[PDB]
Amino acid sequence: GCPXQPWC
Repeated sequence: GCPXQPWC
């Protein structure tokens, strides 16, 4: 899911 991802 987002946020939580390095390029989100």
